[PDB]
Formats: sequence, C-alpha cells, structure tokens
Amino acid sequence: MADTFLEHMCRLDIDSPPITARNTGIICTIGPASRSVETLKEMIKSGMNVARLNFSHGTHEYHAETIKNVRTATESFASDPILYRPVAVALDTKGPEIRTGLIKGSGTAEVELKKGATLKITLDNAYMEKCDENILWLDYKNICKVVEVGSKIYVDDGLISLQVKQKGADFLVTEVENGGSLGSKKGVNLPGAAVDLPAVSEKDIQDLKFGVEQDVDMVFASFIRKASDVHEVRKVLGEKGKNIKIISKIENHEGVRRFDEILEASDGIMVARGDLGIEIPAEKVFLAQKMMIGRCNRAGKPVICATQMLESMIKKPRPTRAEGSDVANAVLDGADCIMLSGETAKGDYPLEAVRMQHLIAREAEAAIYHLQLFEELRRLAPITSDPTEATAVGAVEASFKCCSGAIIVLTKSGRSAHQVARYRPRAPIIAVTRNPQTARQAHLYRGIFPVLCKDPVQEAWAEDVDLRVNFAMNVGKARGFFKKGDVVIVLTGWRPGSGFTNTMRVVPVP
Amino acid sequence: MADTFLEHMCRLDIDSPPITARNTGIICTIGPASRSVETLKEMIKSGMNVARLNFSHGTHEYHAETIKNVRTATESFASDPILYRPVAVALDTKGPEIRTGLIKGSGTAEVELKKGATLKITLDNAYMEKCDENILWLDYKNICKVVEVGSKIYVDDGLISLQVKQKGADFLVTEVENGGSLGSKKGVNLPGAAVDLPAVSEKDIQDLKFGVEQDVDMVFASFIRKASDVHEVRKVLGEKGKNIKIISKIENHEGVRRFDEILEASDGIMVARGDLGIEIPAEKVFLAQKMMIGRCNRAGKPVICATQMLESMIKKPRPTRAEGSDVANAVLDGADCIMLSGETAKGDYPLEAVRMQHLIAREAEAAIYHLQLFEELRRLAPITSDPTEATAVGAVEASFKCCSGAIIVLTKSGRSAHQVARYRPRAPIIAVTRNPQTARQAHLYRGIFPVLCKDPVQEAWAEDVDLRVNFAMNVGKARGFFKKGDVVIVLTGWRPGSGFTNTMRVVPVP
Amino acid sequence: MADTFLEHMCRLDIDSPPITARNTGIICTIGPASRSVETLKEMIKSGMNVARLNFSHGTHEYHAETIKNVRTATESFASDPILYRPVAVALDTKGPEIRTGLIKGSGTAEVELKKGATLKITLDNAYMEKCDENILWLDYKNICKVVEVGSKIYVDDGLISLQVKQKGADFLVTEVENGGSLGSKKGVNLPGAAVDLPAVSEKDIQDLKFGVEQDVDMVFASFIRKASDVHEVRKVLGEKGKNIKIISKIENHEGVRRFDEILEASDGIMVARGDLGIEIPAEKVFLAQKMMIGRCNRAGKPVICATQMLESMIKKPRPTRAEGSDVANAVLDGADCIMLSGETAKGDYPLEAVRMQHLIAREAEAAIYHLQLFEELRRLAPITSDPTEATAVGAVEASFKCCSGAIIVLTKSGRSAHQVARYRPRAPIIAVTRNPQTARQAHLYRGIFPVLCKDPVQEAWAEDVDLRVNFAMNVGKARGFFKKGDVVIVLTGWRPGSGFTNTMRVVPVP
Amino acid sequence: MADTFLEHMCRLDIDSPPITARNTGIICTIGPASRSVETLKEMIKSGMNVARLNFSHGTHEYHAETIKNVRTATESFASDPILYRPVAVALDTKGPEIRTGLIKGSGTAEVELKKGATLKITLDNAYMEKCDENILWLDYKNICKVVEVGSKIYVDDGLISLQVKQKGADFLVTEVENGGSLGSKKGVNLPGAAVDLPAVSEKDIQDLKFGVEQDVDMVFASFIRKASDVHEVRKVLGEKGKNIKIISKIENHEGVRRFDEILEASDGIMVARGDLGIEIPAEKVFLAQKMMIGRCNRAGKPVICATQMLESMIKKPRPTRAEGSDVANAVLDGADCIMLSGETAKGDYPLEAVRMQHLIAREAEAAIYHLQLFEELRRLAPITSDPTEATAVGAVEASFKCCSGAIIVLTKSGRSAHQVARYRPRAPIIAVTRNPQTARQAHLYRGIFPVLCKDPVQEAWAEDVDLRVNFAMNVGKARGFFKKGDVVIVLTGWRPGSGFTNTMRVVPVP
Ligand SMILES: [K+]
Ligand SMILES: [K+]
Ligand SMILES: [K+]
Ligand SMILES: [K+]
Ligand SMILES: [Mg+2]
Ligand SMILES: [Mg+2]
Ligand SMILES: [Mg+2]
Ligand SMILES: [Mg+2]
Repeated sequence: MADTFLEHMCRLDIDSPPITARNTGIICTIGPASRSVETLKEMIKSGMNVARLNFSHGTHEYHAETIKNVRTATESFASDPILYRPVAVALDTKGPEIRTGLIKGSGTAEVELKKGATLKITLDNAYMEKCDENILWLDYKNICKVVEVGSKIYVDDGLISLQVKQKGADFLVTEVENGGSLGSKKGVNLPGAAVDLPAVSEKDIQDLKFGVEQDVDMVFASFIRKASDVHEVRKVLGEKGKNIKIISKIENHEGVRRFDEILEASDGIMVARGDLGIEIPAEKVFLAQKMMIGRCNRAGKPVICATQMLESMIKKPRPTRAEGSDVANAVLDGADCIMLSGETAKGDYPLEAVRMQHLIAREAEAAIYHLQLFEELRRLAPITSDPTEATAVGAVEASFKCCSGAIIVLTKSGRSAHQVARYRPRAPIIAVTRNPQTARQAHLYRGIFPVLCKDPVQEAWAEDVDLRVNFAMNVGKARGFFKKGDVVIVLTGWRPGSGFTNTMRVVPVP
Repeated sequence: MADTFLEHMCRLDIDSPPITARNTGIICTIGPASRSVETLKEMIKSGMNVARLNFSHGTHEYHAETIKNVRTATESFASDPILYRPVAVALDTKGPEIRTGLIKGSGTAEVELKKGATLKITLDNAYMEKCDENILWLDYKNICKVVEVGSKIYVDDGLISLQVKQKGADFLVTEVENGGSLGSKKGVNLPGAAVDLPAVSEKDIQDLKFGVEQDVDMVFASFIRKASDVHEVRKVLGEKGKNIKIISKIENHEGVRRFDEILEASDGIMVARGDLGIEIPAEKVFLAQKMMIGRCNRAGKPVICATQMLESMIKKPRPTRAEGSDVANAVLDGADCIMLSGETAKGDYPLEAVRMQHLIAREAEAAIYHLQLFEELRRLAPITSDPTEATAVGAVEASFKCCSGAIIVLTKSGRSAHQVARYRPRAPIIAVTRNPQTARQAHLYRGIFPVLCKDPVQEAWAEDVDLRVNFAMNVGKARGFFKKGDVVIVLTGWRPGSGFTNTMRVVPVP
Repeated sequence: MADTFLEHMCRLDIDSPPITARNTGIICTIGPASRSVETLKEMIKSGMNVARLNFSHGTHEYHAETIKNVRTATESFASDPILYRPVAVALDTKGPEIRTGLIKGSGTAEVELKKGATLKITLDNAYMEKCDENILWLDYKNICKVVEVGSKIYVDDGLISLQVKQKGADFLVTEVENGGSLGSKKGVNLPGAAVDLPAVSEKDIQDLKFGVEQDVDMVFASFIRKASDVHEVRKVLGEKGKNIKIISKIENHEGVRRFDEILEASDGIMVARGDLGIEIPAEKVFLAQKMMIGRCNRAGKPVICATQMLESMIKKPRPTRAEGSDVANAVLDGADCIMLSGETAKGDYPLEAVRMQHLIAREAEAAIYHLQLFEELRRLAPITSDPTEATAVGAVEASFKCCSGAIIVLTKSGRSAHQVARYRPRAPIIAVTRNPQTARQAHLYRGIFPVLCKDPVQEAWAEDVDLRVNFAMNVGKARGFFKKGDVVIVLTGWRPGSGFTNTMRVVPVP
Repeated sequence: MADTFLEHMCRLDIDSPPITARNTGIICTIGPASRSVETLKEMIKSGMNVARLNFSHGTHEYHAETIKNVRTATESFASDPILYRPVAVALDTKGPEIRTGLIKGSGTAEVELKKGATLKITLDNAYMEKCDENILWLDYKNICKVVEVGSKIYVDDGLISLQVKQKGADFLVTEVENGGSLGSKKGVNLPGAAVDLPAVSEKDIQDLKFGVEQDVDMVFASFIRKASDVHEVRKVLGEKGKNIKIISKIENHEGVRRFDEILEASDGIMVARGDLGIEIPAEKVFLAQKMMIGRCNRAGKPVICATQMLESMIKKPRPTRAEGSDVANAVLDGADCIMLSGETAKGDYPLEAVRMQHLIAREAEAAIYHLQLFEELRRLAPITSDPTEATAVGAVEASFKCCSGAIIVLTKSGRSAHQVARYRPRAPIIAVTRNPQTARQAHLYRGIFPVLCKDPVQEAWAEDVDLRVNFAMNVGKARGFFKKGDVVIVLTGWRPGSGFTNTMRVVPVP
C-alpha cells in the first residue's frame, strides 16, 4: 500500500477491519481436553485445519480412537459439501527423546528439588518407578558416554536444571541449579552433548507403519539432525505411504546447522521452538525461526511455527501480550501454519485458544507488506520455464490489480495451488479437488482454502470444469470471500490430467 | 537483469547481440524521395510501419496518389499472408502555421540577411511574391496584435531570428540577429506571443474530411493548445471518421502547460520537437520530451518522438553520433514510435535512415532496464477490476519468468493488445486480428507486431481460435521470434465478441 | 548486508556472535523483590538503565526510600568514573484508574463468580466495603453515563469480564462471562466507553510535585487520552520540573486515535500493552505497537514497549518461547526501551529477567536490517537546515562506511546525541556530558551509552574537548566497544555553548 | 525528489528554472576559429574549463603559441581572484592513426569517387602526393597483413567506404560503396582488422615530452587498446610529468573489451565516439557510452563524452533537436565532462556552441534523479575505512538534508574534492587550493568548481583555514551559489598536510 516499510508500519490501523478469510493454517494437538467428538466439532468450527497426534505418550489403541473421533467430527459436516471443511490428521513421532522414570509416593506423583541440593542420576531399572529427591532414572542408556563434568542437564522442558559434579560408570552425581517440582516421565535435554540415539528408533518404525495403516496425511518427524534422517523416515513409510508428507522438526543445534540439506529432503519444516529453546540459548530462537521461515518461503515449502505460542491459555481464558505478538509476528515472518501444543491437548480453554489463533492470524495477514513481499519473491525465484509456475505468478500479479476476493484453482495433486501460495497473494486460494487427501494436505500451505468436490465427473471436460468453478463460486459466496458481481482469478488446464494447469481466467462472479 | 540501475548500465554489452524482433514503431514521412511504388516497397522491407503525409505543402490530388502508391506497395506483399506487414497511413494537418511569402528575382529564389540590418515585415498582399532584403510578407493577419517591442520572430525553423524595434498598425520594423539565406514560404515562430489562429482552420476542415474519405488510420493534429482543440478535430472527423485515432502534436508552450487535459482527450501524443524547440528554449526540449513520454507511459497512451532524429542523413549516408544517441535515448525514455521527417521525405538516403532507425531501436529495446520499468508501472497503475487489464498484467508478468519469444493476442479493436503493451513486456506482442484497420493502427503501440488474418471465420469458436493462434505461431517461426519447442503466452476470450479477452494460456510452440 | 529483506532473513545466523555493546535501553520496575540496595547493585551490573516507580500502590514514604536505595546502589560505582553507569529514576503516575471496593467476609478477602450468574454494580458508598457475589462497588461516579447495554466491563486486569444487561440511574445489572476469584480494589477497564475522569487527578498532582522534589528524571503519565492531558502534566511539573521528560502512556482506544497530537506534545511514548490489551482486542495490540513505534521512529522521539514481555519469569527462571520472540521483535520493530513490570517488581527471578532482556536485545540489534532502515529514515525526514541535524546524518552515514566501533558525542542537553540516535546507526553513541541529568535521561534513546564527566572544566576549550573525547576513548576501550588503532566518529562544537554541535571528525583511536 | 523514476520523469518541468551553478565540465578544442586571445577570453566567460590541443595536425610551434594565447586570456582575469576561473590545457595525442596521402590537381585538392567504381590502394611513396580516382596512398605500412577480401576500409571519418576485392603483396584493389569527395590526409578506419601500430609511436614520444615541457595538465591518449598502452604513456611522461593526468581515449573494439584494465591504469576515460562509431556499428555506440560512463562513476574516475555533440553548430547558430538531447543525456548518464571538437576548433559559431553546452548541461543537472543515484552509489562502494572517504560520504549525505548551496573543500592535491564528487551531490563543490595545477585538473570532475587562493600562507593554521573558507564564501556569494544566512558544508584537516581531510563542518554563511 505505501512507499516504504516504515510508512507501512506508521499506517497500520486498529480501526480498519480485516478481510473475512484467514490464510494461515491452524494445527491443534489433540489430548484429554479435546479428544471428545463434541469438542472436536467445535474446534473445527472455531478454525482447526490439522489434528496433531503426539506419539510420545499414547498407546496405538489410544491414538486409533482419537483418529476415529476426528473423522466422525469431520464427516459430521459432510452433509453440506459447501460448508464442509477438510481436516488433516498428523502423526508427530517420538524421535530420540530422553524421558525420566515414574515418581514414588502417595497423594500425587511429584517431589520438590531445592536449589543447591544433590541428585544422583541412575540407569538401573530397579529405580524405574522410584524417582525422588535423591535418585532419578532416565531411559537413555549411554548418558555417561556423551556427558562430562560441568555439563547441564535440563529436565521438564527447561524448568529444572542440573550441573554434573561427578561421574560413574553408569551413574552421575549432579547439583541442582533451578529448583521446582519434578514429575513422572518428563523430557530431558543435554545442550552441548552429542546424543547418539537413532533418528528412526525401534518404537518410531512401529508408529510410522501404524501411521500408514491409519491413513494419516503427514508426519512431524522429531529431532531431525541431517538429510539422511529424512530418507530413513521416507523408507519406513515406503511405497504404501509414499504420498504422506514428511515435515522435519528442527529441535536442536545440529538440525539448524544442516538446515539446507534437511529442507531439500523434507516436504516441509516445523520450527519446533520447545526443544530448540532448551538445546540452543533462549535468545537466538528468534534468529533460527526467522531464518528457517525465510528459507522455506524462498524454497516454496511449508513452514510451521510451533509450541508455547499461547502457553498462558492453558490456565487462563485470554493470552498474554507477548503471546499475542508472537502469533502475529510468526504470521508476519511468513509462517504457513501456527500450532498449539498444550493449549488444546490438556488446557482449560481449548476453544478460546483456537479462536485467538484464528483472530490474530487473520489480521496479521492484513498487516503483511505485500508490495515488498511479492517484489522480493520474484527476484529470488529461479528462471524456470515450467508453464504452471508462469501461470501462478500471472495469477498472483493479476490478483493484486483487480483486488480479487479469491484465486480459484482446480487441482488433483495440490501442486497447482501450492505454486500460487508460494508467491503469497493477498486473496485466499480456493483449491478445488476430487482427491480427498489433496484437500487435507493443502492446509500446510498459506492461504490455500481447500474444498472437496464429492460430485461425479461430468461428461464433457468443458462442463466438468464449469461445475468445479461454480462449486467454488458457491463456497466463496457462502463464506463471504466475495459476492455476486465481483471479480476472481480461475486456474484450469487444457484437456484434463495432472501435470499442466496452464490457463488463467479473470471471471466475473455469477 | 541486475540489482541496480547503475550496475545495469555497467553490464551493457556491445558484443551481446540483440533479439531479432524490434518493438518500437517507425513512422516515415513520404515526399519526393520516397513517393514511388518501388521505393515504398523497399522502405516497408527496411522497417516502415506508418506513412506520414504532411498537409502543409501538397494538394489533395498529390496526397491522393501518395496514398494510392503506399497501398499498392503494401498490398504487393499480400500474396503471402505470413510475411505481410500492415502499413498505416497518417494525415498530418497544417494547423495554425505562420508561413512567409515568395521571393523576388532571378538565379534562385533566395536572398541574404546581414546580422544587424533592418527588415520591414508587412501584411500587404502587394508584397506577397516580392519578399527580399528590405520587405517580408507573412500570412498571419493579426501579427501586430500579439507582438510587442523586443519580441523575437524566428524564420525558417529557427535559422533566422529577428527582434521587433518598432510597431505600426499593420507593419513591423525589425532588426536581424541571426543571419542566413531566407527562402520562399518558410515557417515563422513567435515565442512569447499568444497566436490566436483557429486550431481547426478552414483549410484543415477540408484536409480532415478528405482524410475520412481516403480512409486514413490516424491524424497528427498540429499545434494543439488545449483540450477543446482536440474535440474540434474529433467533431470534424465525426461519425464516419470516429475510429480515426487523433494524435495531438505538442508544438508550443501553451500545449506543454495544458498537457494533461490534452492527453485525456487525445488517443495519443507526438512530441513534435521541431516547432517545440523554437517556441521553447533549445535546452528544455529534453525536459518536455521526457515528461510527455513519462506521462503517456503512465496513462497507457501512444507517444511519438519526432523531427530531426537523423537530420544529417538527408545529406550523408550515416548519422552523427548525437543522432545515434537521440534515437536510442528516445526509445529508452519509452517512446512508442520514432519518426523521420526530412530524412525520408526529401533526403538522399531514405532507406539507410529507415534501417538506422530499425537498428538503433532494436537494441535500445535490449538496454531497457525492465526490472525497474515493470515494478514502477504496476505501482503507478490504478486499482481497476477490469478483467482485460488483470489478464494483461498476468501475461506480462508471466512473460518475464518463462523468457517468452512472444505474447500472442487475439483482438478485434486492438484494445486487448494495447493493454499488454501498456506494461512494456520484453517480448513482442503478436496481435492477431481480422479487422484490417486494427492491424494498421496497432503500430502506434510499442511492441505490438500486428498480423492480418484474411481467412474466413471457421465454424466452431474453439477451432476458429486455434486457427488464429496457429497462424501467429507460423508468423513467429517465420520471423525468428521463436522456434518449435519454445514457450509463448496466448490471450483469447470466452465465447467471441469484442469486450472480454479474459483468458491467459502458456502454450508450447508446435 | 544483503540486497533484499527476504535474503536478510535467510542469512540470519545463530552461530554469528553479536557485538559487545547493547543499544536498547532496559527499564525495570522496582518493588518487594528488587528494593534492596544489594539487589539494585546486581540489577545495575546485569543491565538496568532506568528504575520505574509505580505510584498506584506505595506511599510517598515508601517510594522516597526506594529512590534513596537506587541512588546508593548507583553511586556505589562512582569511585570508578570509567565504569560508572548512570541510572535514571522514573515516576509512573496512578492516572484515572477505576478500582472496585473491598470484600466482605472472614478467612481471606475473596469471593467466587460463576459463569452466567448475575452481579449488580452500584455507586452507593454503603456497599464500599461489602462487595460480594451479588453487589459490587467501584469509585467511578459517572459509570452509568458512558456505558450502554451490551458493553463489556473487565475486572482484575482482564481475568473477569461482565456484559451489561440492564441500566439504572446509578446502578447496572450485569451478567458474568469469565468467572474467577474477585478481590479487594481490583482494576476495572471499560472497552468501548469514553471515561471522563481527570487526566491529572487530585492524587496525581501530589505525586508529580513529589517527583519534582525527589529530582526524578522522567514521568510515565498513565491513560493519556489527548494532547491537553500532556499539557496539564507539564503545568503541574511547572518551572521547577521543566526538564523532567514526559512519556505519555498509550493505554486506551482514545489514546491510539489521538496518537499524533499526543506524540507532538510528549517527549516520548510508552506502548503500555497491559491496559491497552484489555481496552482494545488482544489481537490488534501488535498493530497498535508497530504503528506507535513506527511513528515515534519517524518523529525521532523515544518509544518504550512495555508489560508482560517476560511474564512467566515471575514464577520460572527462563522465559517462554513467545516471550523470547516478543522482546526480539519489539527491538526489531524499533523500540528504544524494553520494560519489565512484575518480573522485577515482585518476581522470584528479577536478575535473570534483566539478563534475558539484555541478552535478547543485544542480538536483536544485530538482526536489524540497517540497509533498509537508514534508507527509509532519510526519505521520511523533513528537509530542515539545522546544522546539528546535518552533522548527525553525516556522522551516521560515515559510521556505516568505516565500520565504526562508536560515535562519540559531546553534549550538554543530550540533543546532539538524540539526533544521532534518530537515524539508528549500528554503532553505539557514547554521549559525553557534565550534566548528570542529561546522562540519566539519555537512556530513553536507542544506542546512546551516556558517560558522566565528573572532572572540572579545563581552561582552554580546545583542550577541554580533548579531555572529554579521550575520556570517551578510555570508556570505549574499557567496555570492548573498540581498541587501539580503530576508527571512530567524534561530534564537537565551534566554541562551547549548548545549541551548535556542528563538527564531525573521523579520529583514529589512541 | 519523487518516489519512483517514472514519477520523477512525469514531474520534470520546463517552467521550473535551474540552479545558477553548472556542474558538468566543458572541454573546447582550439583551432582556427578560437585561437585568438580575444576569442579565448569570450569562451572562458561563456563557460570553457579545458582547452584541448589536437596533435594530429599542428606543428610544435603552432601549438606552443595556442598555449601562450590560452594562458594570456586566462590570466587576463587574474586581477580579480574571486571571479578568476582556472583553465586547463590538454594535449590530445596523434596515436596510431591511418591517414591518406595528398591529392593531385589544380583549383582545389579534391576528387570524386563513384559508387561501384574501382580504387587501387598503394604503399608506394611515389604516389604520396598523387592520390586520385584510381590510386590512393596511406601511411600504414602493414595494411596488407591485417586485411582480407571483403574487409571494409572507411575513409574520411565514415563518409567514404570501400570493400576489398583482391590483395597484392603491398597493394589492394577495392570497390567503392559510399561515394563522395575524397581529400588530403583524411583519416582511415579498419573495422574488423587488428591494426598493429605502436600505441606510443615515434611522433607521440616527441609530443608527450613537449607536453611535459609546456606544463600541460592532462593528456588525452588516443586509440588505447590495453592497460600496457597506458603504462607506456606513463613512462614517457616520466618523473617530470608524473602529475600529468592520463585520460585514455576509447576509440575501438579492442579498447571496449579491455575497458576494466584500461580504467584501472588510467586517471580518467574519454568516450571518443568519433572513431568508436566507425570501428563499431553506429547503433551500439550508446551501449558503449552508457557502460563506460557507468563503470567510471562506480570507479570514481572522470569520464568525458566527446565528438559530434553539436556538429550542426559548425555551420548553423543553433543545434539540432538530436544534438540538444545528446548533451542532456550524456550529463544524465553521468558524464563528468562534455566536449566540442569541430564546433569550437573550426566552426562559424564557437561561442554559441560553448553557451549551448553550458545551458543544456546546467539543467540536465537539475533533471538528475539524485535520490536513486546516491542510494545506488553507496551500495556499490567498497567498505574501506579511509577517513577521507567517510568524511566525503558524510558531507554529501549532509548536503541533501540541509539543501546546501555548496560543499567547500580545502585541498592540495584535489583528492579530498575528488572523493566528494564521486558521490554526485546536487550542490557544487568549491575546491579551495593554493596549488594552481590542482585547480586546473579539478575541472575533470563533475561539480568541482575550483578556486585558486593566490594569498600567502597565514601564520596560524586555524586562521589560515578561516581565510580559505571565507575566500570560498566570497566566491559563492559572488557567483550566486548561496547568500548570507544560508548553510554550507566545509571540509578541512586536523593540522595541515596533504593526506588527511577528516573534518566536516556545517557552517552558517557570514
Ligand atoms: K514428540
Ligand atoms: K504540419
Ligand atoms: K500505573
Ligand atoms: K587526435
Ligand atoms: Mg518440541
Ligand atoms: Mg513538427
Ligand atoms: Mg500499564
Ligand atoms: Mg577521435
């Protein structure tokens, strides 16, 4: 809108209402607070696009029923194919974690840790359910190999910290620095160590194969360190799960250093700030986020900002001021998807969290300085002569001039719609598809609003197109994206077949 | 290509050969040296696109035969509809000129004028063919009304200059400043004065009506001062000449000050540097040129740089260094058409002049900094939601990415093709049309390479399009614009009818 | 560093260590957890620059001793004038707050509020200490004037919310939306309403006059609605407190709408997100922040991002991921000062909070895209011919070319140094001053590192300058800003006197 | 001034009068029409800055007296040291030219050449003064070595052209293409050939040594092909002529290809369009000009646009429209100096040509888009930490903000002033110097207006500076550059000595 970024900031207006559409994808983690079919229905209406299953906790039976509930709540809306919203299922792997043992005692399963006190760490399975003030167990077998005297051991997602004083053959005497209440099977981080667990562990092969059987849409592979880790996960999914999108989670120092080879192998990225903020200094996480989002935008691949975006909303019904700014800034940085972990999995206000996510994202979109964003994306794009790319850039450029309410894209594999999203247009991308997996996986991309055409293929191609285009027109009028008499962009082929979406059309809305 | 204009300059390369296509239109004035049918044939092959007829000199009989010869030489190539080049006819009006009388004496019709001597100017028709050292006649009746003591009177296109010492009721005693040889019926300019002749004079109404009868494509209306002058010319052309394009010539101070209202009324503009450089100081003409070309580019209307671009080539076979740089710079400024006046009308080297025009223009196109040109044209464009505009910008944006050999545009009125030219793409715009006037008038716009489809309308619309598109493909292969296997942009409608070219298509060349 | 903002993001590097200097000012609120002289000493070393006193709670006796402790801990370091860091005192006024009455009952002073229940609000002072489930008192007299049916009333800093169902003459029947435990004299916010309390209330006149007596450096005036509110505060401070800087806190909708007139009157701004996030929707606070920071940067006036930047660090020793990104982004937005409210006032980890503030800020500075920031600031600056401005821009431009370790500025009033900070140079601005208040107030400006020259004025001006310049050279070597042999910029006058710093000098470091 | 280059063009105004100062240097070639002391006086007042002596024609006696007259006419104004303008002398070498023999016959020394006829070229000195229709002599001995069948031979600066049909051992039979009148000792060009004459020929060593003896300021070395040619010329000038600036003339294809190594060795460049436009195609000369001017601006070295800029003004009192635009565009391209060859050397209107040069240049300066020019020059500058560079950029940046009437620079060698000119400020650079050669050589740089301080060195350095600064203030008021009360930039040292101009000062004009 304005000639400089500084004037663009100065022009930002609280009283200027945002567009009804919301481009940024929302990913909610399912758990105790959101597992029920009636709650899942409300989360879908509130704005959920992808349900994340965290395989660091549940059994296969538990997760199987969580999937069952999600599809019940999803297909609840299928009676009306206009207002039907696809909902993806995502399997977040355990990965090479270090979790502690269980706690001994009555009342509750917790014990205090004084600042300055001693705590012996052990690998002996006799203390596997007898962790307390003095002794502590953890499942990583080679912990004495990778650790030295003075090394930090962070327990329970950063809260508690320990410095190693002495070593044994298989035991470590440590001194407590940050106190607090220890619990059962809390996560442990070893910043400075080189943890040598397998990227695809024995448990993870079972969880992935289960993912293929359950027909999940994507896999959030944890603690990805290098490009070979992504190919290991690709192999385990194999032929049958070839179409399952692999999103590499960057959770550690090694993963940041090797980001380019990891991005090359992966379908997308998750900036998993949780583990990253322990493994790397807290100041710096933003550097890593902005870098990874930046490179993913340039590469044209989905990137997900994740964890602790609305942490206070576990306990409270409204977010903090910092949590408000974090979500907005992640969207302004250019993140395709925002994520909620504990907020929806085990929180007292799951629905309010999903709505805040929707609300902030929706006018972070408005505050994007599109003039500069689009200018720079063209320059930094390679000079390939793929007809689908050139149509996409034409569509996006066309959309900025005739302030379009939408860009409608007929697509089988999603790729035609992905390439439009790559250039970050202001208008939403109504991706029309008969492939239901394509509709679900499209949530990963910023601004793609998938719609599933359940209708049978009409005889003539020319009339089959017009049905899918008019189907999208009806969805756009229904959602408020545009009205009768407005202008929109339409992307179709020349005789059908996945591979050549080469036709842009500026159509008046009927 | 490069990140800054300065590096763009530094990168310019004499050894890098230019593209075979030449986007800038060439307008040649026809006269004694170029009137013959065999010479007109060679000028068309050398690169002529518009033939200009100067109605300050010829009779209606004379100009009628000049038109006849142009169409003979043009239709000479019509046997091959691939290599047929349309050629426009343009009628340049007399307008409110001030010409002197004839000269007395034997030997030749010329007399000397010393610096510092006296010259009496008279309106008495007894001296109408007796102009000499002492007395001089001129056809402007109210010359004593608009002139005062100290006013400059420039005779013979700037060469000779006079300062007014005394006044009479109908005579002026002047003193000579610049000497030289006076001649018969030379043009007179009155810088500082406000000449009150009619914009559409009595003679001009005859010449315009003749223009309509002869079926000319455009009118270069001389000495346009204000917007009402353009509407007077529009009226005289009337219903029958409604489709004749009016190009307002800016020849004077008043015309520059009122440029915006004149541009609004006119179809295009000519920066007539000849009279402008006398009426306004010589330094400043470039300011006026760059301004008018700039505003015309922003308005999306044709602009023509004109007169004295290769003056030395009247006498010599090669241009001066300044004349080389002038043509290049006019193209770099963003002029749609370059013009030759005396160079082709009465010169010893008409063909070499037209070829230089072609040669310079053709790699001025290459030196355009398109990165900046296209960026700035988008910003300065209004945010209209006309479907034809948004398709045009999409086409042009698409053309920069898949380095297209051309942008093919099916168009009846030319408007679909005009709107593509407005955003100055690098590739040539092959405008396919059945209307032969549309083909001729399209030369006014930068980069539009019109082709006339003489074939009858095929039955199905879908196959009628494919014939016109494949016709353009054959022209492009013939001219070297592109080859088999290359990519091009194609613009068509959705069911035929002039008003909605709304379909962009990235097609491989068959 | 890079040609585009997108490549600049992509280039950001966690492994690239930051510059030793930290440009962004840090403001800590003093209270129970940080009031002691030994804790204040550690906060100064950790990075405190301004001590904020919140006059909504303490008595004048209480705050007087807090000031006494701050100056004791500050002057503790005065023995070494090289490593002495000035520390400002700031008085944050009560302003037009709306607090409830006291609670009835034994044990503790609290009652529950169910979601959906009824609560009658009253102005009758008989219920002034009898607030409960049914009745609630509050000190705002005209609450029925500014409120209508459907208006929200937020109690206890956002936690509890009420919708107005009915109205009375002086009573309001409301329905509860967000439940929770009500308490004694909790703050109330009225989103939508136009609260007509006095901007400078009766209590505030006492607090301001006390501020003048105590010799505070700045006043954070709360709930500033319009420009006249700033002039009221200016008057109360009067002649004796003329040099006390007024920082208008934007806490409400009215204040955002009138931002430009408020900024014109005020010396600086605080984006008080606390009250702003209740008064305005939570999504939107970032819009208001970015706007106010943007306009303050363009105006060349201090702006302070404030409240809830590290809220979790009240309870925990490390911040959340969102809190890390919030501080970085506020610095990237261009905030001069970051602020801690509860984190230092009543938290379990005051020192760790001040260190995080220092750590994040310090490499947010590094991630600033200075190429674009400086380009845009020049364009958006007026074309004034003040000699001090032109020297400042020259200094800043010079600093980018000879990668200067610092820009040294001799200044009495601080204004010469303020104008250098206005153009946001990468290097720190070592402002040398004999006025001790100038040194303290300079913390408000980004990158000004004040140093107090306690030495007496040496006889010759030329040698007096060289003493102050060499004093700064010694501070710069001490702090690691630069070393012997490096280059720095130096700003001095031409014969001394506050008003003309007109001399830039590129000096090698001795 | 404006946000885009396109709006900048649109904003250009004929009625907006230009600044009184004229930044672009003017170089006039002296000959028959301008050799007299009274004419040289008028040319100096009209705007001459450098007198060029063409050593392809005169004897050493002839040129010695031309120099004598120039210094007489120059020192004529020395009585008033305020209005004294230094005037450089420049020696343009013969270089490896190919000139023909003399013509046989009475009446005049000319013969006709028909198109299509035969002309035998010979190296036999018996035909050295017997060139005619059939036989032609030329001084290049190895002409048969470097030429083949089909090679073009251009005679008399492009007018006449010949194609080689046959070869001999030492004779060539050719066919005429372009006719015209041949003359005595006309220049010959061999485009496509690799002419192997010495860069510093035997005659050139005499002319250079003479140049050193006469105390010329610069040498325009002709036909520079590579970097070694520049070092040969450097050697011949040697110790005694070490301070004589070498300006390499780019006249040929080889010189353009090797431009970077030539620029590295040379002090400046001349885009000698005369020979370049024959050696290289006429279309393309502009490419070569814009490239060379661009790279010279980036390198910070003088560049001179030359030959045929006002060719018609040899015969006529006013230039053509193309010649007007050429001078403006060369200045807009960024040429430091404009040059007149035949226009002043042997023309009927020398003074009018020098005035047009002055007039056009002077409001080409105004039409420069400085916003973009300065932005891009900073980015493309290396990040060196020379204190003189950083002061220069500071000065130039400061000058844009406080719309300075001038930037005053005290300089001995000129280098402090050269580095200010490198960043192309809008204001003129008043370079104050006691070295009279420094004053003369400073004309090579755009916008440096040298003034010679003839006064003796005053005792105190601080008062010696103030004398030179106040001397410049008086010159600026005299010329209209600024008035009493205005602001200007001043550049001085810290204790005198050539090597450290490190002090910028924004001074009010007394
Ligand atoms: K996990
Ligand atoms: K005419
Ligand atoms: K307060
Ligand atoms: K020469
Ligand atoms: Mg994580
Ligand atoms: Mg004309
Ligand atoms: Mg507050
Ligand atoms: Mg030459």
